[PDB]
Amino acid sequence: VIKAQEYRSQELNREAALARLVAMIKELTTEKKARRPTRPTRASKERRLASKAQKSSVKAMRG
RNA sequence: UUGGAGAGUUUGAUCCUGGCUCAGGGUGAACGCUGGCGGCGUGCCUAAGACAUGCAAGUCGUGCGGGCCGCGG
Ligand SMILES: [Mg+2]
Ligand SMILES: [Mg+2]
Ligand SMILES: [Mg+2]
Ligand SMILES: [Mg+2]
Ligand SMILES: [Mg+2]
Ligand SMILES: [Mg+2]
Ligand SMILES: [Mg+2]
Ligand SMILES: [Mg+2]
Ligand SMILES: [Mg+2]
Ligand SMILES: [Mg+2]
Ligand SMILES: [Mg+2]
Ligand SMILES: [Mg+2]
Ligand SMILES: [Mg+2]
Ligand SMILES: [Mg+2]
Ligand SMILES: [Mg+2]
Ligand SMILES: [Mg+2]
Ligand SMILES: [Mg+2]
Repeated sequence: VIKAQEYRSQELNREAALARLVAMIKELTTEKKARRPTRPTRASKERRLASKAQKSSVKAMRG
């Protein structure tokens, strides 16, 4: 239910009463998009850098 | 004087500080896998929520008057 109320002349009011329909239909019609997710790139270098130094100095003791 | 053990864990390494973690005993327990026997214990820590049926409190004729029936005539 749409009401186009502001012009003196009706056929302008219809021009606007209509397009409030059509452009409203488009908004509720087209919805977001593809795609997700991205996956991690440098976990090969980065985290096996941290498993490098971790294993080495781990052969120590104590605390 | 019948009683007192610690380890792992920050650093390239070190010493200190300091948290985290584990091995110990315990239980009215539960859960998983398994399950032969006996004894002594022990078993609603939740909803002091709600409950079917039976049973948990009576007895005395040597306190008193009755009624129902068994017997003596
Ligand atoms: Mg996305
Ligand atoms: Mg280290
Ligand atoms: Mg310590
Ligand atoms: Mg430090
Ligand atoms: Mg001890
Ligand atoms: Mg224990
Ligand atoms: Mg069995
Ligand atoms: Mg079984
Ligand atoms: Mg028993
Ligand atoms: Mg109960
Ligand atoms: Mg109780
Ligand atoms: Mg209590
Ligand atoms: Mg109830
Ligand atoms: Mg309740
Ligand atoms: Mg009884
Ligand atoms: Mg009397
Ligand atoms: Mg009598």
